[PDB]
Amino acid sequence: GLKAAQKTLFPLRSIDDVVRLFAAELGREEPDLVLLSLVLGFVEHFLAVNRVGLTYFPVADLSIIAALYARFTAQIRGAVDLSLYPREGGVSSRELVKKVSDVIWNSLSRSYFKDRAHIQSLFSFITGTKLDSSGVAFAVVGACQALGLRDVHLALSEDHAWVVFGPNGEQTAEVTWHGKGNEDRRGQTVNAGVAERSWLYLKGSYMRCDRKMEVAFMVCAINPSIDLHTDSLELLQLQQKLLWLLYDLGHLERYPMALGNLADLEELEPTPGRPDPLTLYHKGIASAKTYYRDEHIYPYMYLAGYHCRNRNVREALQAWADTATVIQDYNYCREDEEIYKEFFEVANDVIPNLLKEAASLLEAGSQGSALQDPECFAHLLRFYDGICKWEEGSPTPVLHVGWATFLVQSLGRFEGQVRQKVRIVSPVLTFQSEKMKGMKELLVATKINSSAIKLQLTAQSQVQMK
Ligand SMILES: CC1(C)CN=C(N2CCN(c3ncnc4sc(CCF)cc34)CC2)S1
Repeated sequence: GLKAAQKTLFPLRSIDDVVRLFAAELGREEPDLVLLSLVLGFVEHFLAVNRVGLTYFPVADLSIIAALYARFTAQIRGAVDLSLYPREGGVSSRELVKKVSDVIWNSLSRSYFKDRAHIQSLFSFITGTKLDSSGVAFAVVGACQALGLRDVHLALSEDHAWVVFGPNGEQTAEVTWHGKGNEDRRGQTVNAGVAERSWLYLKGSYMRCDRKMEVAFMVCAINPSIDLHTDSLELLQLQQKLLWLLYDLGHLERYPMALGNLADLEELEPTPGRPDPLTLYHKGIASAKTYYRDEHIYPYMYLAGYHCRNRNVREALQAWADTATVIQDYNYCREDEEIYKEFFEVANDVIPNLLKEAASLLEAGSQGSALQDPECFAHLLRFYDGICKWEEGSPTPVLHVGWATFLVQSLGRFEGQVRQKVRIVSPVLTFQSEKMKGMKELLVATKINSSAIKLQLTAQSQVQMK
């Protein structure tokens, strides 16, 4: 059921042809998510999954795409009886949305590896009957659009996806799974998640996509990996060009993570005449501040990673202290495990490796070393403060003695003469967490009291009896 106008660009013989397609779709009233996702999954399949016979670009003929498109729309139209779900006010009902979600779910293979690569697209759904977690939510939205339900939109946190719909787009519905081992709440609102101030629901500062942002999501979803070691240059270029297209049209304005993904791509392979990755990371951050009350964690993690890879130790630490400043006003809930892992890996692997190198470079005579900069020591402390504050009032603990060992080691990298220059007030720094407040005097002694530090960090009551 494609319109004659959407067919004129075919066949697609090149990356630039795919970009022309997207631009034409984006100039329309409602870009066609089904068409666009089919095309990306097709080309991703023949550039990443099976390159046999590849000479330049896998040609997307209209006969092939139209047949995929027809399989999808026939599956959805046939299995969803809209007449049974009357639409008041030109908005969808919860039962209708649940029904679409059930159709997608019931079409999927009984068993498969749910986080393999290349199972995100409608191509994967049709040819493979497999979708990853967010792919299911995207497919529900695509299905809703092809049934004419213009109110159904994709909602995205930093680690999960669902739908919004209904009067004013105010209703929420779960339509996919989260994580591994969690029992579904498909059909339900996200309101308990928002109420408990978990990271997973961003205190309600999650993204509510319009169609343009749904197009942005599928482009971010492009997966250019051929194996653990190798990426498709063709697909990295396609993703990059598509992201610039979206950028120029205003459509990454409210999409921090997309700005981050574009910055990562620019770092690897910069486009002449475009903003620096650093500028891009900073726009990502300014977008979170403007649209999502600065409640997103990844904007500052994207920045910190870049600074870490380029060994701007001071800037990396600042950025991570910034990520802790955001997290401190959340409660660590069951299901926030991915963010816990990111923080754990930063504190207990990434920072220690950076500081160990810095200590060698210092022994080798560096000037302006992070280890001689009290502002760097304050950032480190700010990072730990936000983590301790995050833990306060949470239903599950964050810190344990495994964290404390690395804390002691990280503090020890800074001489007392540097650590003593940080002014902790009730570089100047204020602690929000009771743990770090109680630590203040230990942090500036010449010799680090390691056991004391550990006690204060884990709030473990006692030392060894014997
Ligand atoms: C700083 C980082 C550790 C590096 N990559 C990160 N991400 C890779 C890109 N990601 C994303 N990028 C665009 N859109 C979305 S929507 C979503 C939740 C599941 F739907 C994730 C995600 C996940 C975040 S965060």
